[PDB]
Formats: sequence, C-alpha cells, structure tokens
Amino acid sequence: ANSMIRLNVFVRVNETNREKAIEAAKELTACSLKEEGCIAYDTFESSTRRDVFMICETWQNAEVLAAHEKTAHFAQYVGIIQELAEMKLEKFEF
Amino acid sequence: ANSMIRLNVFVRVNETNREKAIEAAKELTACSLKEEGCIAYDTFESSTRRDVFMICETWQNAEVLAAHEKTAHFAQYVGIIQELAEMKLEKFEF
Repeated sequence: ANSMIRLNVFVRVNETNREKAIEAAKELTACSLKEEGCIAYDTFESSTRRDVFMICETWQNAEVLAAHEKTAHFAQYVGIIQELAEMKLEKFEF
Repeated sequence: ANSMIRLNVFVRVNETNREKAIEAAKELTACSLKEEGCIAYDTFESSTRRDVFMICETWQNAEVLAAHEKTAHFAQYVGIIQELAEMKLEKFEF
C-alpha cells in the first residue's frame, strides 16, 4: 500500500475444455480492462505446454482489486473458468 | 532474501520476427529449466495481442538468478531475442 499489485494466475486445462477456458479468460480480460483501477490484464497461452495458460494482471492498489473481485463479470467468468479448469492465483506487490 | 523471485518479462515483437523470438524463448526455457535454482520458467503468447508474449520465471533466490544471468545460454538467447524484439523485465519477491 498504496503499491500496485501484480497477479499471475496459472490455469491448467484439458484439451476438451482448453479453448472454452481461454475464451472465458479473454472475455474477462475485455471486461476487467474497462475497470478504472485495472492497469493491465491479459490472457497468455504456454508456448511449450498445451494444458497451461496464465492470466497476468496489474491492479492500481488493493482496494480496486477488492472491488474487481465483487463485480458480476468477475463472478461470471471466474466461475466459468473454475468449472472448466484448475486455477492458482499468485499475488505480488510492486 | 532468502526469498524466491518471480520475473515477468514482456516481449513486443513484429510479425516477421514473432516466431523466431518465441522459438528463441522456448530454447532459453529448456536451457534454464536445467539450472538447479530455476524453480519455473516458461514462454507464454498473448491470446489477445499477436505482437506480445511473455516469459514467466521463478528463481530460488537472488544468487541463483545472478548466476543464471552469467551463463552462455542466457547471453546467447537473450541476445537473440533483443535483436528480434523489445524486452521489459519486471522483478518481484515472494
């Protein structure tokens, strides 16, 4: 505080669900980028492991991140990804 | 210290150079993973921006990272990526 926050969210997904999970992350990416406190947000697929992708995020501070996590689009798309795949969130401060 | 270190290395690359830069990162990924203090290392392509990819790394500590940066494979492949593309390294401690 009032430091920026970097999230690295690693997602493991099978071949049946791979495209659907990535699309849901892509949809969540477009939604989150409209949030004022969202500094950066993108979905990245592993170039070496078909079953791995990640979400990289930068949040202005802890409070805009907390607000993000209370949004409808967050609940909707994270719910979807969690149903399709396994997620591990890692958080770091600048 | 003696904390783990997370690197997020963002790479911007044009269409002519895109595949070559990713392959060089992939080659560097295989090399770095053989290093004992390398906890994790992978190349990820943006699902939304063709010209963006990233390297995500986890290092056991500051000293194994310093040693990594003195290796021949580091100089070779980073040199290659730098010639093909623009790199921005961000470092965080666990």
